[PDB]
Amino acid sequence: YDNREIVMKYIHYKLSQRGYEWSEVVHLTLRQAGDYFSRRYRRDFAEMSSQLHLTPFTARGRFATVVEELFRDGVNWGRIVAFFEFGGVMCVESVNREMSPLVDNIALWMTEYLNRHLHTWIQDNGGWDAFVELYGP
Ligand SMILES: CC(C)c1ccccc1[C@@H]1CCCN1C1CC2(CCN(c3ccc(C(=O)NS(=O)(=O)c4ccc(NC[C@H]5CC[C@](C)(O)CC5)c([N+](=O)[O-])c4)c(Oc4cnc5[nH]ccc5c4)c3)CC2)C1
Repeated sequence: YDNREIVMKYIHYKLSQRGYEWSEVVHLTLRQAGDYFSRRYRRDFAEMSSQLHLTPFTARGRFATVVEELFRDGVNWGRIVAFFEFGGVMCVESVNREMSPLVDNIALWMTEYLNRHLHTWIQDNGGWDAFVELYGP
């Protein structure tokens, strides 16, 4: 599995579901799990998107501080889904705040963090295939 195209296809979906235009069960599983998670934490996500205050030279710091605080006490599948949902929120806010080019950079950050800081736990927990067996259709 290529973590890059997982990020690209998820980000493309999250932006297309908002009106912006930017091997498959994993993408559908991440889609369903992320949509349910964003619905369950709608108030927390509304407060998060309101207090983001995205600027070109603060987006990476806000992204990092939330990601490391999310994975500070370990990794699980739910925190990975929240990681994906958080990236989608940051891409939507980037498009929302006259900063569409930021989407590309965000996609490179997610890919990098997946390839360098989550690939070990994922492989040591059955990989993305185990993610689809547990919470996928
Ligand atoms: C806005 C905010 C919320 C936020 C977002 C992003 C980053 C930071 C934040 C904020 C900023 C500061 C604080 N911070 C929040 C604090 C925080 C709260 C949340 N918290 C966590 C951490 C772990 C779990 C936890 O249960 N994990 S699990 O057991 O591995 C796991 C269990 C079930 C599933 N799927 C079941 C499936 C779903 C699809 C269906 C319906 O079709 C079929 C059934 C998955 N799964 O991967 O799909 C993994 C959790 O609960 C759920 C409950 N159900 C979920 N369903 C999808 C994800 C998911 C997560 C919340 C992590 C810590 C994040």
